[PDB]
Amino acid sequence: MVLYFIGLGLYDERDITVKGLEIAKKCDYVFAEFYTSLMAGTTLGRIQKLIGKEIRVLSREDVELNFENIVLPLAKENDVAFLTPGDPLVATTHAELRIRAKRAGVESYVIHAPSIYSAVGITGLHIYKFGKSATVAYPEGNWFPTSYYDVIKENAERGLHTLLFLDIKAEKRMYMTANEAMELLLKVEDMKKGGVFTDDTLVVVLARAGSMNPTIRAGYVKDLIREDFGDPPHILIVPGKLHIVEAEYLVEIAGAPREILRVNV
Amino acid sequence: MVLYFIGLGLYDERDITVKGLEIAKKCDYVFAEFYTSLMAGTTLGRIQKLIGKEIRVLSREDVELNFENIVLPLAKENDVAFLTPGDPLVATTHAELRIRAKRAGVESYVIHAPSIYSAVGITGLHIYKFGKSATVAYPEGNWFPTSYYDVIKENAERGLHTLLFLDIKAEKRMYMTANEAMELLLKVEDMKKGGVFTDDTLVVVLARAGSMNPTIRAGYVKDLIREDFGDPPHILIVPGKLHIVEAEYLVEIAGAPREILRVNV
Ligand SMILES: Nc1ncnc2c1ncn2[C@@H]1O[C@H](CSCC[C@H](N)C(=O)O)[C@@H](O)[C@H]1O
Ligand code: NA
Repeated sequence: MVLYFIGLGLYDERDITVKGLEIAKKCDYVFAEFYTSLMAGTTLGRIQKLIGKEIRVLSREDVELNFENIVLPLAKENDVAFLTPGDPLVATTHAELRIRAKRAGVESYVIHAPSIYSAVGITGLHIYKFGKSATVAYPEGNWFPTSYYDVIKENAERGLHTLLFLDIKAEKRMYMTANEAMELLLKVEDMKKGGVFTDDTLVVVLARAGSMNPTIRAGYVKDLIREDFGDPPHILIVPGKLHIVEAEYLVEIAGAPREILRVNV
Repeated sequence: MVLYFIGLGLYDERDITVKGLEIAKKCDYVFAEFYTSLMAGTTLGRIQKLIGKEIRVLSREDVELNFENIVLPLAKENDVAFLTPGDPLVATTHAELRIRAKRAGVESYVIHAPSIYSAVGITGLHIYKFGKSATVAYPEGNWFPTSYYDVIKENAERGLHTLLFLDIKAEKRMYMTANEAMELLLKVEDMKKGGVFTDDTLVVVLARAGSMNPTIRAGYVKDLIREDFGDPPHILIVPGKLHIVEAEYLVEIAGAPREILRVNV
C-alpha cells in the first residue's frame, strides 16, 4: 500500500542515504530508472548488491506512459520503491507521478538524496546567486534550439549564476562534454551576437560531483575549451559577477587564473 | 591527516549518505555545528550513537573565528570530520573554510547530503524554474532588512519561483516560521507598495522536509498567514508563473485552492 520515491545520490552506490537504504531493503519490489541520468561511479550490479534486492529497470516510456500499470498495481498490496539518480522529484516530470499514485489510492513518501542542484555548491559559488537553470541540447536536422543561451543572458544581466545541464543519451550512453557545450555556445553567440558567451567569458566546470575526487575547474573559455575534464558527467556553469570570496575560492580550489580577482569581481 | 566536510541531511541522523556514515565512522576526531540549520527529528546523542564517536559541537564564533585553531591543527596528524545539517556548502559560508584548510596545508573532501535547496522539488514546482534565492531575516533594533522583497519582485517579473530561506537564531533557539515570514513581508509591502506581496499572493510552505510526513501547503497569504504548519524548520516559496502540471500538483498534493488550476497564461 506504499510507494517510496528514493534518491540514489550523485556518483556511486554509497550516495544513497542511510534512510533510503534501510527503506529500500524492506520493500517487496524495487524499480529504478536511469534515463534522466546515470550513476557513472557505479553499476546496476553494485547497487543491487548493496540494497540486497533485485532491481527492475524501467525505461522512459515505462515511467511516463505506464507508471500506473507497472509500479502502482504492486504498491496496492506491497511496499514498493522507485529509485532515481540524485534527489527524487528533481526531474521535471517526476512530481506528477505522485498525483498518479494518489489517484490510484496509493500512499507515497519521498526519501531525499544529494542533487547536483545543491552539490554545485562545491564550486564555491553562492547558491542564492543561481538563477533560472537550463539544459544545453544538441542541434539536429533543421532544429537549432538556443533558449539556454537566453537563460544565461537574463541571469548574468542580473548578476546571477547559470547552472547548465548537458545533453545526454542515456540509452546510447552518449554524454555531451563541457568542451562540446562551450563550442556550441560559441556557435550560438556568432548567430545571436548578444555578447553573452565568448572566448573571454569565465566558466566553471564540475565533473563527477559526489565522487571522492571531483574535477572542479574555473577559467576563461579560450583556455578551457580544449582542456580535458575527464569522464562524464560534466556540468557547466556561467557565473555572474563574482563575490570576492567566490573568486578566491575559484582561484584557490578550482585553479582559476588570478586575473578573475580583478576582472570578474 | 585529512579533513572531511560531511553533510548530515534534512531531518534526522539517517539523512546522512552511506558514504558519509562509513567515512565519519573511521575518523579520529569529529566536530560539528548546528547553527546553520535545524534537524528537527534527531538529537546529538542519536548522531553520536550512529557514528559511534564523541562529537564536539562548535558555535558560530568557534567556526568563523577559530576554525583554524580548533579543527585544522588536528587535521594535520589525524583524519577529522566536520558535520553540518543538510549539505555543508549550501546557504552557509563554510566553503571559505576550505581555503583556510588549504592555506594550513590540510587536504579537504566534501561529502554531500540532501539539501533543502533541492528538496523543494517535493512542492511540485519545477526546480529549474527557481530564480535568485533570498533569506527573510528577523529585524533587530531599528534595522529592518528588506532586500529579500526585491528578489521576489525580480524573479516574479521573470515568471521565476523564489525560494526563501528563513532566519535562525540557534543560540536563542529561535526558528522563523513561514507565518512570521509572511507577516514581515506584508509589512515591507506596506512600505514599498510594489504589489509584490499581498493577501492575494499565492505562496507555498514546506516544513520539516526530510521527515516522512513533511507539511506541504500552498495557497493565498490571507488564508495561510495564520495556519499552523507544525514545528520548524520552514521555508517559504513565492511561485512565479505556473505550469499547468505545477498547479495540478499544488492542488492535489498541497491542498491549494482548485482555482489556481486556471492559470492566466
Ligand atoms: N528540512 C527542512 N525543512 C524546511 N526548511 C529547511 C529545512 N532544512 C533547512 N531549511 C531551511 O533553510 C534554513 C537553513 S539554511 C542552511 C541550509 C543547509 N546547508 C541545507 O543544505 O539545507 C532554515 O532556516 C530553513 O528555512
Ligand atoms: Na536553482
